[PDB]
Amino acid sequence: AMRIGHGFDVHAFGGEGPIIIGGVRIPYEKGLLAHSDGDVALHALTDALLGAAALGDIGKLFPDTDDSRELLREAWRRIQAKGYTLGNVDVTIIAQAPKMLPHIPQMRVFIAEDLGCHMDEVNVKATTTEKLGFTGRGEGIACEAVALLMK
Amino acid sequence: AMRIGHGFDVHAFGGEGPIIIGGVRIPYEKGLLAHSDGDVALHALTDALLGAAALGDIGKLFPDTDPAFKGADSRELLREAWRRIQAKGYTLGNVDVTIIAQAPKMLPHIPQMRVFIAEDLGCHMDEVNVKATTTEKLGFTGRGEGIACEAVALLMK
Amino acid sequence: AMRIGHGFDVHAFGGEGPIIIGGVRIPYEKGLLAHSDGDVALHALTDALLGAAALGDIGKLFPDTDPAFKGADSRELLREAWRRIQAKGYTLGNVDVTIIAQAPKMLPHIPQMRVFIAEDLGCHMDEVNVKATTTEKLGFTGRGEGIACEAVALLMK
Ligand SMILES: [Mg+2]
Ligand SMILES: [Mg+2]
Ligand SMILES: [Mg+2]
Ligand SMILES: [Mg+2]
Repeated sequence: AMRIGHGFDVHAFGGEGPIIIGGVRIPYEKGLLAHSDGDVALHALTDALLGAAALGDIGKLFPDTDDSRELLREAWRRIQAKGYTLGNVDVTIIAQAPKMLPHIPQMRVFIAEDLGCHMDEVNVKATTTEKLGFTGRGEGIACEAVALLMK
Repeated sequence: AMRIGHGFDVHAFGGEGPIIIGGVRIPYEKGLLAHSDGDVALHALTDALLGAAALGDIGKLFPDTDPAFKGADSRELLREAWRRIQAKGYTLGNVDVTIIAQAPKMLPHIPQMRVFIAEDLGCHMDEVNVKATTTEKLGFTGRGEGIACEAVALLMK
Repeated sequence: AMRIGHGFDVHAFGGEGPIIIGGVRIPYEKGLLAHSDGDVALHALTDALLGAAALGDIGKLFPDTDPAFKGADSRELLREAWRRIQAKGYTLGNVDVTIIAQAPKMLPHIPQMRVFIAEDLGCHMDEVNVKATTTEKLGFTGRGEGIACEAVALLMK
């Protein structure tokens, strides 16, 4: 038995940079507004994983009301507690700028660390909306993730 | 033999509430403009399921230009799709749904959405996940113009 | 040994049509602005396949800065990605694609898209699904500023 999940997160630019994405500080004119560290890749990743496990989402488990890497780790703990193991993950950063490609190899390493898995089971990509939409206008950054879990 | 599918849908706000999402009537100051009842979550889910089964999409099965679907219950649409998918030899692995909305708050309603989806797919609640996420006031969902939903589905032959 | 991947692309409209989506030339009052042919569907699909294979993305493999890709047939880019993926020991499970557009109408063209993709991947077209979905006049797609597409892919070792 195997399970699929999907996650999506967005944070708005504000304040001064750098931004943290996939656990990597990327220098930029602007920072990202958030309650946590605003790591849109790790949030989206975490929700895909919880979603595959039918454990809900970060919103339910970790209320903004009541850091991302730790949220990921705590989510994974619970998910492994349920008998699941990693199949793979794939992540899609949607952003006009800054350039992500230089920082992506390091993000894989970090995610692999956090999920206790091999780097070849983690992929991360960047894609632009060609100046369209709120990401295109540089109002914020969005990220999507998918995950496959095996029981 | 496993198969994957992805779905995506959007409806604009207009009219008076409530809205219908994941089958649940949620109070809100506005309704959703739609040919059907406007259930973005069930639409996205139906497309993910049809996509995994390579049976096209809801635009093909349930076109808005057809007046027979006016006011349609999206749970009956889901059930109709799922009948075709099961006839084609498939059983459910799992589904994960991601509602994208600034408002109204969805988390209180997610448990009853899971109940309805699990009933409609004849599966256990443990194979249905629904999540809600905001765009932090950005974009059309952030400006409160409409609501989007995505879904992924895994099927087994 | 299954693997999932996800892809997403966008191009902006400009000039006159036709556009090229899923390898098919579709008449439209507007064309797409892109270094390559602008095929958002095949780009998204290619990224999903590369993502399942932990091989990166098309921004890395086929950069707009490289004059070799000026006017590239996006099917060639797909095939070249697929050859790299197959050299890694992956086989196709299935793919599902989601075109996000206000217009033009995609449904008439989807059967040819599926023929093209199936041929390009060496697979049966029962393993390929393509869907279209509107944002109902919302957002950049809704306002007719561009087209988006998403894809998911499942591979096996
Ligand atoms: Mg968020
Ligand atoms: Mg998406
Ligand atoms: Mg729709
Ligand atoms: Mg692109």
